[PDB]
Amino acid sequence: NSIQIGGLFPRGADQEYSAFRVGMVQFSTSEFRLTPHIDNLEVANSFAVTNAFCSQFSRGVYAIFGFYDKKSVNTITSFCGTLHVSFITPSFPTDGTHPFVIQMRPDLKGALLSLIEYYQWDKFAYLYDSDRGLSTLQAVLDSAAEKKWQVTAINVGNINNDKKDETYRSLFQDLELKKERRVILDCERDKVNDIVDQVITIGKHVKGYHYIIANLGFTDGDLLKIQFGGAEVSGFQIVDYDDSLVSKFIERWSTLEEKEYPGAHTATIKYTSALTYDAVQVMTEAFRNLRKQRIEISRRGNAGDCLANPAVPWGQGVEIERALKQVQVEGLSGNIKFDQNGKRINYTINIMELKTNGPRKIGYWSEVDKMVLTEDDTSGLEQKTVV
Amino acid sequence: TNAFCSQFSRGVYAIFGFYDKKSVNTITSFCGTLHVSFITPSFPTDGTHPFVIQMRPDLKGALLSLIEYYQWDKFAYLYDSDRGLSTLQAVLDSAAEKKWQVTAINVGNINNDKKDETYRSLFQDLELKKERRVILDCERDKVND
Amino acid sequence: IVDQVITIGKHVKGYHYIIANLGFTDGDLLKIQFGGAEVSGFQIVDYD
Ligand SMILES: *[C@H]1O[C@H](CO)[C@@H](O[C@@H]2O[C@H](CO)[C@@H](O[C@@H]3O[C@H](CO)[C@@H](O)[C@H](O[C@@H]4O[C@H](CO)[C@@H](O)[C@H](O)[C@@H]4O)[C@@H]3O)[C@H](O)[C@H]2NC(C)=O)[C@H](O)[C@H]1NC(C)=O
Repeated sequence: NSIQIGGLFPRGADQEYSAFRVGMVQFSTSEFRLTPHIDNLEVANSFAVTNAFCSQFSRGVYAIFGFYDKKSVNTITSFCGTLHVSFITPSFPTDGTHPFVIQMRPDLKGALLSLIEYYQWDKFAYLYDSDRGLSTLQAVLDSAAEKKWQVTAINVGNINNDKKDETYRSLFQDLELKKERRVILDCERDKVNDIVDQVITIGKHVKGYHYIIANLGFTDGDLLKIQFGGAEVSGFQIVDYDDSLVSKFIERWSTLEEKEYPGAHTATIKYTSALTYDAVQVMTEAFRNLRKQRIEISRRGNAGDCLANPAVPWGQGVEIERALKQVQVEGLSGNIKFDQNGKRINYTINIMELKTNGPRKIGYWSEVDKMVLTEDDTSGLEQKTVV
Repeated sequence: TNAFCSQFSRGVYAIFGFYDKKSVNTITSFCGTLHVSFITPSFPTDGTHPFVIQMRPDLKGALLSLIEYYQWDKFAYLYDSDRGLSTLQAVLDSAAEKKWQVTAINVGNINNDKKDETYRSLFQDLELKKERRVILDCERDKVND
Repeated sequence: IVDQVITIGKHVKGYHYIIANLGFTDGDLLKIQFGGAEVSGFQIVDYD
C-alpha cells in the first residue's frame, strides 16, 4: 500500500519539516506507508501555490498537508472547495467555515478574550499584523463594545526593514498619549522579538507595564531578555512539556543529529512544528480507518489538469474529508478533535505568565469551561493579622 | 483563476474586470508574474502591486479629513467586509493621533431572514453610549438597508 | 555592566551614569542610547 500525499512547506520552515519526518517514522506502519511528494514554495505567492497544486493534483494525490498565508489562503480554500482535495494545516484557522480543511491550530480567539476579563483589564492597546488573519482583531473589537472597554488598535505589520527606528519611537509616542501600560502582542514570533527588543531599549518593561503575548507559542521565542525587567508578561502555551507523552518525544527529539533534522536539537519545540508532528498522526489514523471500514478510495484514473473545464470532483473525496474529521488521537497539542468544519475542538490551552525563576503555568483555558485556574499557590492576603 | 487563464490562453493584451477581497490576491499574483496588464474599478489594492490600473481614487484621506473637519472625537463606524478593511484600519490607526474614540461594528454578516431585527438590535444598543455620530462605509445597496 | 543594567531596567529616565575613562565613544553606547536616561563620559580623541 503506497499512498501519495502532497506537501506544501514555505521557505525554510526547517523545524516543521524536520518534525514532519520524525512523525513519518513514529507512525510508520507495515499495513501501508505514506509516500510524500514535497513542494518547497514561497507561501505568499498565490501563483506559486496554484502551480504547485496543479503539480500535486495531476500527479494524483490523496491528501495535502501545507501552510498558507492571509494572501494565499483564498487560493487554497478556493481550490479545495472545487477539486475536493483534503488540506491539513498548522496555520491560522480559516476566516469562516471552509470545507476540506483540517486546521491543526486551535482557535485562539476564545482564549485571549477570556484572559482579559481575568486580569480585569478595561483599557489596553492592541498590536497585530494581518498575517494570521484580521479575525482575532475583530474579536476584541466586537467584545470591546459589549462591556465597554477602550482599545487602541494599531497595525504593526506594514513597516519595512530599512527605516524602522523612527517608526517605533513614533509608535510609543502615541502610546504615552493615554498612559498606555497594558499592551497585547498578537503577532508572528519574529515580530514579537523585534517589538520586544525595541521595547527593551525604550525601557517600557519595568513594574507597571503588562504584556499579553497572543500566540500559542509562548516559551517558543526568547523571554530571558524580559525576565528581569519587572513588567508582567502573559502568553499562551499548547505544547505541554510536562505531559509524559511529549516528554518521551523530548527525550528522543532533543538527541537527533542536528545535520539530519535541522534546528531540532533543542529540548523544546515550536507549536507550528508540534502541530506538523501531530498532523502526521491524524493523517495516519485516518488512512487506517478507511481500510478498517473496508471502503475503497483508489483513484480510478488520472485527475488530469486541475483547470479542467468543467471540473470533475472525484467521488471518494467527500469520504476522505469525513474520515479525517472524525479521527480522535492524542498528541503533542494535547487532545485533537474536529467538527464539521475542521476547527479544533475540546482542546486545552495553557496560560503562562513570566516570572523571575522562569515561565510558569497558573492555569488553562477550556473551550467549554472558559478560564479555570490551577491550585498550586499560597494565599497572598495571608500576612500577619494582629489580635 | 479559470476565467483568467481562459483569457490569458486567448492571448488578450489587457484585461478589464473586478474582484473581491478574496479573489484580488489571485488576480494580482498572476499579473505580477505573467506580466498581464489589468484595469479595474473595484477598490484599490492593499499595497504596491505591479501591472494594475485602479480607476477608483484613494478614498481614505478624504474621509479622514472630513472627520478632522467636523471636529469629531467620538463617533461610530459601521463597516462591511466587501472593499477590504482598508478604510477602517486607517481611521483606527489615526484614533490615537488626533484623539478619537472609535466604536467599530461589523454589519457585513447579517442574515436576510432577521435583517430588520439585527438592524434594530444594533441602534437600540447605540443609544447606550448615545453616540449620535455614525460613518457607514458600505456597498450602496447595504446603505439603503 | 551596561548589558546587565539594560536587562534589569536601570537605564530609563530616573538614572544617571558617569563613564570614567578617556574613551566614551570608544565603547558601545547604542544599547542605551534611546533609553531616556542620561549618560556622561569623557572623550580624548576629538574626531572633529
Ligand atoms: C473530548 O476531549 C476529552 C479530553 O481529551 C476526551 O476525554 C476522555 O475520555 C476518554 C475515554 O472516555 C479517556 O480515556 C481514558 O482514561 C482512563 C483512565 O486512565 C482509561 O482507563 C481509559 O481506558 C479505556 O479502557 C477501557 C477498558 O475496557 C477500554 O475499553 C477503552 O477503549 C479505553 O481504552 C481511557 O484511556 C480520556 O482520558 C479522557 N480525557 C480526559 C478527560 O482526561 C473526550 O473523550 C472528548 N469528548 C468526546 C465525547 O468526544
